[PDB]
Amino acid sequence: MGTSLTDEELVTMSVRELNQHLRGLSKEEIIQLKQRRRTLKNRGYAASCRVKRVTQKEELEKQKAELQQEVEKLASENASMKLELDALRSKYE
Amino acid sequence: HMGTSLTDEELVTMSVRELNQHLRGLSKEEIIQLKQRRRTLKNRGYAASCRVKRVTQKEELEKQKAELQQEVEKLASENASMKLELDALRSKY
DNA sequence: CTGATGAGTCAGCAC
DNA sequence: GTGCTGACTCATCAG
Ligand SMILES: [Mg+2]
Repeated sequence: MGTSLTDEELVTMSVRELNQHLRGLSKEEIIQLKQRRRTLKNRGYAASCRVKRVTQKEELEKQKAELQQEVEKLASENASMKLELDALRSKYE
Repeated sequence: HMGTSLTDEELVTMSVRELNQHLRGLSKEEIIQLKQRRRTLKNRGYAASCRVKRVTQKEELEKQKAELQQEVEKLASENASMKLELDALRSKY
């Protein structure tokens, strides 16, 4: 067990490992402490959520880039399959 | 004691001059709470607009890769026009 | 001050 | 219990 645990601790340990440093604490101290855990936990979930949110937009911007890369040479490749196909028709005379 | 009680919608939509009339009578402390509640309410909106703007800009990114996946297609098919213009006019030179 | 936005808290849903 | 995310509050910054 030990004494009072810090944030970087309560949130890291397992659920049973908590019932351990939990022995001997009024009915309220029992919940209120598991609460401070959940709260600390949510705080972290929020942090992933913020990141995720960004890294997902990152991906669209990345695809977007590339899926414009192709439709750039596909507009120029087809511009060339018309410039030389036009000289294979004028040669016809 | 004293005070006349408004509603969120009212207080937020209310205008600066209306607000100032609704102030007459209100104890100083009462003014403070009121002005703060208004701000909190205002932030609520800013936050809402903010959430929106995120959605807005996210669809917009897709509804743009939606114009690049459908544009790499109107050009992948204009790429089918080459089979006829490089096989039917290139067996003549 | 007004508007915007990261961080954190909270409820509510999903597994 | 765990993880996630919408809505909200708060601090804090540009304009
Ligand atoms: Mg709250």
